[PDB]
Amino acid sequence: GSSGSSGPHGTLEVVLVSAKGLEDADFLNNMDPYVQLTCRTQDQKSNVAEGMGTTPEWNETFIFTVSEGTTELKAKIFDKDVGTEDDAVGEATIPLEPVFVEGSIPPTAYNVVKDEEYKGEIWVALSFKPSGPSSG
Repeated sequence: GSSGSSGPHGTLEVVLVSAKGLEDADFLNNMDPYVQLTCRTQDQKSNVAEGMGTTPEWNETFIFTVSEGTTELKAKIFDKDVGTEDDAVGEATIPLEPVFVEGSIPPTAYNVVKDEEYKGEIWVALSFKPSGPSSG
């Protein structure tokens, strides 16, 4: 583990579409799980999937401020009952490397694991917005 290379800088987008589970997985069933993004000591929870099923949607959007260091987004799922810091039904790793290269990433089902076990997949979209020509 060694740093050095430089990174981009600007605004980041996070479209929390939905999250589907496996065929034989009691993930997000009979509950109100919510997603929690994290970008530089900055997280944001989404609406509470009230009785949505194994496919709780949100169709939300979270904008973050990138500034080196951060090259991936953290998405943890829990239960409106529980707390971000208690027990996360699962989690997913959304890298901004593809968004930083492409500048816009569609809503893809990101592998959702929990401690190491594959819970399912989380659909999320990313969109980077580098401070182009403004001051001039």
